Amino acid sequence: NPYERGPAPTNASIEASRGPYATSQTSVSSLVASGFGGGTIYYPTSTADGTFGAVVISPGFTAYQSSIAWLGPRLASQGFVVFTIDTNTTLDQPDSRGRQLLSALDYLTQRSSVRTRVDATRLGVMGHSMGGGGSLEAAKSRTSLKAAIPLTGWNTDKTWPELRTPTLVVGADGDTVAPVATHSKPFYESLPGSLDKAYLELRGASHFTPNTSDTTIAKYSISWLKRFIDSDTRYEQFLCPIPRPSLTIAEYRGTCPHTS
Repeated sequence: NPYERGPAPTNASIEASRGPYATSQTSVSSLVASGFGGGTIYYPTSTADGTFGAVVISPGFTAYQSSIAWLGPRLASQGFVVFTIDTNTTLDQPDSRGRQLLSALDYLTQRSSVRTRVDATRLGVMGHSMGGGGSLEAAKSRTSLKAAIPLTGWNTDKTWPELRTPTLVVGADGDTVAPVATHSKPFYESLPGSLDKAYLELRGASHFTPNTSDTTIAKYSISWLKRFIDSDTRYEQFLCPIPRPSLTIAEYRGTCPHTS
């Protein structure tokens, strides 16, 4: 597999706050950004191992990059180009957020100063709250996306039978803003039965747990991106068989074994 990056993984390496790649960052001003509010790109400094897949991340309603910034370095140091974006306005709805995720990927791969570090065929989307509902909208418009990860996602559209993108749905047991009963579980249950997918419900968490460093979110997000953006079968072991309920996991559902 030409897309494998970094050493063989262990449970410790996916839980680490800083992966094997040293990282750098650049800012993209809102003046230059076409179709979105600007953002920050986090990327491995080294070009010696080849190009990397890329992930764009959107914040939620009334939120800015500061709410999702901790994911930048944390994911990029595992061998990803990661773009945390601001939206045009903080009141934008999920469908608009989905269009902005795709415009940010377009900018990153076609016009940014790190476009030669990125493999434009291997892209993913992530978001928190309404941004998470936007990640589903983006995967509906662009079915070549390799991974989608909504974090305590919010969307009035509950059913997604069109998706072909492997999706990890992350919910929080105590979320009162986007309750898993009416947002996250319905999203998960409506995805095609043949799709590689998974539902992770955090234990003792709220709607704002994803806005601060969380080892459980990080380890499964890293594994999911490695497995599907890089096709890296060394990370399948963390996902299948599915994890059991624990101190940090309230519930986990999944289609194992994966067929991507």
